[PDB]
Amino acid sequence: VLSEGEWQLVLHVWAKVEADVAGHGQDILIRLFKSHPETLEKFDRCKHLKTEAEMKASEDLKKHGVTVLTALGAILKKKGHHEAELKPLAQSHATKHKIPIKYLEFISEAIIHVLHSRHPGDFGADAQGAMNKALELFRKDIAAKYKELGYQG
Ligand code: HEM
Ligand SMILES: */C(=C/C(=O)O)C(=O)Nc1cc2cccnc2c2ncccc12
Ligand SMILES: O=C(O)/C=C\C(=O)Nc1cc2cccnc2c2ncccc12
Repeated sequence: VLSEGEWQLVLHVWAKVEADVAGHGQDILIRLFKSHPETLEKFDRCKHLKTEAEMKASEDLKKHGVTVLTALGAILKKKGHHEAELKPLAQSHATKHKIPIKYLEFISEAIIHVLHSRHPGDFGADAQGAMNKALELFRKDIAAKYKELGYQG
């Protein structure tokens, strides 16, 4: 459980993401793929890491980054009351895409990295810790739903 104050720190920095969801999404996915290139294998080959400029020019990558951050922002605004939003995400990510929790840890790391790089004034230790707790709760709850669907990843 997060405190109300911790939720507020989470949603305060999230409002900065909402000013430009696509740009944040691009930086987060580029960080993910550079730091953990194996995560490209969950998409069509082109399993090969392209240059940063090719990733920034990609209409498909920019769309993916907005798909992710739209869904995650709706989850964070529920302040832990997110069973109904996690249900369809667990369904697809466990049964169709097959995304292991360790890849959700990787993308959580990439989100925290970009938020710290772009908004340090809104992302000191207390806010970083609140965002860490919020993303740990997301991963814990999605993992329990994965198991309910028979996926142990
Ligand atoms: C914060 C974490 C994430 C969120 C909120 C998220 C959200 C979404 C949403 C909303 C969709 C579209 C609807 C659907 O298929 O469920 C989607 C599709 C997808 N996601 Fe995720 N995702 C996350 C993490 C990841 C990660 C880490 C990977 C891979 C390493 C991944 C792989 C996919 C794939 C392969 C698709 C299908 C894309 C396509 O067919 O074009 N997701 N995701
Ligand atoms: C590969 C690269 C290119 O520029 O031709 C390619 O099109 N394959 C591919 C990679 C990829 C990576 C991350 C997310 N989504 C994708 C793709 N999505 C749809 C079709 C192909 C994709
Ligand atoms: O565009 C597509 O049709 C498929 C994906 C893909 O990654 N192609 C590439 C394949 C490679 C193989 C070996 C080394 N480098 C690369 C490479 N380097 C940069 C950008 C793209 C690629």
